[PDB]
Amino acid sequence: DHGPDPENILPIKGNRNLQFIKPTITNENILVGEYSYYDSKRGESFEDQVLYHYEVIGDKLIIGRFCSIGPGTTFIMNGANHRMDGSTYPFHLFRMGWEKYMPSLKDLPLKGDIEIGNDVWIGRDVTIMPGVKIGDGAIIAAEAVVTKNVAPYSIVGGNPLKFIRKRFSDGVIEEWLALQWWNLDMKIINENLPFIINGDIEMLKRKRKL
Amino acid sequence: HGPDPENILPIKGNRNLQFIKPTITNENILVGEYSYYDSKRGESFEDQVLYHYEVIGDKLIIGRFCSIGPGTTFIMNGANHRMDGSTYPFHLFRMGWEKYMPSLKDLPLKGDIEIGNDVWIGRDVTIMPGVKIGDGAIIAAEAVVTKNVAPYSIVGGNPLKFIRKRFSDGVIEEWLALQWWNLDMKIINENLPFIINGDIEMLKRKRKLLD
Amino acid sequence: HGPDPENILPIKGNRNLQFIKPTITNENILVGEYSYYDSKRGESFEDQVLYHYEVIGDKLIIGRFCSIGPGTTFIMNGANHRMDGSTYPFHLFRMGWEKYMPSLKDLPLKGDIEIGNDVWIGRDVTIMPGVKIGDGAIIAAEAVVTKNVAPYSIVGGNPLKFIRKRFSDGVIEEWLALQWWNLDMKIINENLPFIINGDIEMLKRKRKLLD
Ligand SMILES: CC(=O)SCCNC(=O)CCNC(=O)[C@H](O)C(C)(C)COP(=O)(O)OP(=O)(O)OC[C@H]1O[C@@H](n2cnc3c(N)ncnc32)[C@H](O)[C@@H]1OP(=O)(O)O
Ligand SMILES: CC(=O)SCCNC(=O)CCNC(=O)[C@H](O)C(C)(C)COP(=O)(O)OP(=O)(O)OC[C@H]1O[C@@H](n2cnc3c(N)ncnc32)[C@H](O)[C@@H]1OP(=O)(O)O
Ligand SMILES: CC(=O)SCCNC(=O)CCNC(=O)[C@H](O)C(C)(C)COP(=O)(O)OP(=O)(O)OC[C@H]1O[C@@H](n2cnc3c(N)ncnc32)[C@H](O)[C@@H]1OP(=O)(O)O
Ligand SMILES: [Cl-]
Ligand SMILES: [Cl-]
Ligand code: NA
Repeated sequence: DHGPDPENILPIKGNRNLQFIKPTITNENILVGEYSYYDSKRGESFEDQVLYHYEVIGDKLIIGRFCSIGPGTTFIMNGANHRMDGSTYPFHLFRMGWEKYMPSLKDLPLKGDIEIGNDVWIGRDVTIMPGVKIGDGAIIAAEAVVTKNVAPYSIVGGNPLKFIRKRFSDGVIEEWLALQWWNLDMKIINENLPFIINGDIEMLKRKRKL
Repeated sequence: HGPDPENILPIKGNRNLQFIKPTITNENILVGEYSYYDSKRGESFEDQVLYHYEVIGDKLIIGRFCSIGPGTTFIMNGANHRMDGSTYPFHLFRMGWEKYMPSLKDLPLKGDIEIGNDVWIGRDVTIMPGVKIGDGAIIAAEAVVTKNVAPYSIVGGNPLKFIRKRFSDGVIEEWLALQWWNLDMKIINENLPFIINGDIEMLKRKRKLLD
Repeated sequence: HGPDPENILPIKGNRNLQFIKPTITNENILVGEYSYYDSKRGESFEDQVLYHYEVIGDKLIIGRFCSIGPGTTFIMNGANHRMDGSTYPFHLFRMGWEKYMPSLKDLPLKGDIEIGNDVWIGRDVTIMPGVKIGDGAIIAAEAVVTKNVAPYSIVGGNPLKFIRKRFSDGVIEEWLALQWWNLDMKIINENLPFIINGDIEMLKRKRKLLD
């Protein structure tokens, strides 16, 4: 039964910055898998990096397992976008008679949920824009502004987002996607950790036989 | 009808969102009514204006009904070093080096930052010296504005990239001719439904011009 | 004449601008005289050097007379994860996982960060591992330096883009042959007017004189 307790908020002794995300969550519509961590700058909670997240819009932030999320990473949800049909000025916010110009959901340029897969490495000070989907095993370069979807096992960076490269061949990627090591039982993961780390996919497929 | 533009904190229970105009204390900054800054921590809009020096005499001008996102910063002309030879600012250190004080003519001055009306500036935008941003423009979050921005266009990136024009050229000229932001508030209130949904055709009719 | 390069705070009223070299307490950080960091709040230059681990042994090297803007950060080689398989750093959590501590040969190490002399680094610049920046370069504000920078060039953006060369190739070669930053301070002072106003012809005649 090796490995840390995923219910541990601070799984590293002496370290007051790095947090397992899941057991810190208190707000709704934030769904984060076990072992995924946030390496905070100064002890701030992961939740406070999630911005413009309003119940009435009801968009969700979804993050898988074994993700590495760097310090200062922020998640921009759908509340951040104004109506763009005419004036972008949010008259309704100021009330005093203007509250009747409250936008309907259909009026807003909603983009849907932010969905981050498993085993994703997000660099320092990354900004994630509304509705973005990030595939399994992707790597987001430091200081990136993720303005569009990211394919699984690809490396991207920049502002706006640029494609850097695929981590592996298309065939190897499909093998990792078929395997889904993150969904294996922890006992199986533990026994297979050397191959998960060194990327020996062919070996994992053999252990795959049972 | 509508809020008081002289009220610093026009949203009940909100201590971050400020009407900018009544917070201005400095010369060489002009901001139009109803334009607001949604601060991160309650910092003032003036705290976001950097390298702005009286001796340089550059100005920051912002129109009416602008939306300015958290952490937006305005870089004025004091930020640039002399570039004819070494960029090192010897004069700062005195002890004999003060006689190398630069002339304003020796500096790469870019002029005023001028932002139009009904402009929406995203979170954490950086605006570089001498930039002009036209009416109705939209600046994407985290953008670094390094060149002028055409009216009613959307832009973003570092360096700044053109994303798209919001409307057709003909429509844009209609908005620029209309200038609803300069109308009396009584007339604005009457036309708010169309100002908001962009029914420029109704707005034209409602104006009742010498057609 | 000029300030004492051992003075941490060489400007009288100023609590933010620090000469870097005398503040350095760490190993593997080598910074030349007169190079300064104009801090945001008051932090130290070393606070801006991140993921710098003795076990990696990489070095941050900065020449003389560099101007480093506020919020500039230096990302050392400790910031990169192993990329052969999962990027997840199991070893950090121990409880049995300490066995999987990665070795140096399994890491994507990029080498030392090396910044030349007379380099101007703008506000809020990020410097990635293994980057080399040549003498006299200028790094635009908010840039993310993702690759090497030629001497006497201007670059900016995220990722980094080439803007332009500061001078003609012939002039750049003359500045590089000159290396004024390496001359004795008596000679520096004597030639400060020409170093500052970019009179490279004069500097060249002066150099030929005592060669
Ligand atoms: C959760 C945590 O604990 S996170 C911890 C904190 N650590 C970090 O933030 C570090 C994150 N790491 C990075 O950003 C790294 O630089 C990585 C992942 C991009 C390294 O990728 P590598 O493949 O090793 O980069 P490499 O140096 O080969 O560059 C690859 C290409 O992309 C370009 N590139 C590099 N960085 C960027 C970028 N940020 N944006 C766009 N392109 C970039 C390079 O120029 C190169 O292209 P070229 O060959 O055409 O020039
Ligand atoms: C004052 C206040 O209250 S501010 C409140 C805080 N809110 C904010 O900061 C949010 C501001 N909004 C944004 O930045 C949004 O992303 C907007 C305005 C750019 C949305 O633009 P949309 O028209 O919806 O564009 P959409 O998302 O479809 O993308 C359009 C293009 O822009 C590209 N794009 C998106 N973001 C950027 C960017 N930041 N830089 C460059 N290009 C971008 C997209 O890739 C797409 O290009 P493509 O079709 O070639 O891929
Ligand atoms: C240590 C200290 O004390 S630092 C103090 C803080 N000061 C700073 O941070 C300011 C540093 N200065 C800058 O960033 C300046 O904008 C400079 C040095 C890049 C300007 O260089 P310049 O040659 O003046 O000017 P210029 O303004 O002419 O622009 C030339 C090109 O650069 C482009 N450009 C400007 N900024 C950027 C940028 N940040 N990234 C990429 N391109 C840029 C411009 O668009 C233009 O390109 P184009 O011709 O393709 O349109
Ligand atoms: Cl300032
Ligand atoms: Cl001007
Ligand atoms: Na860019």
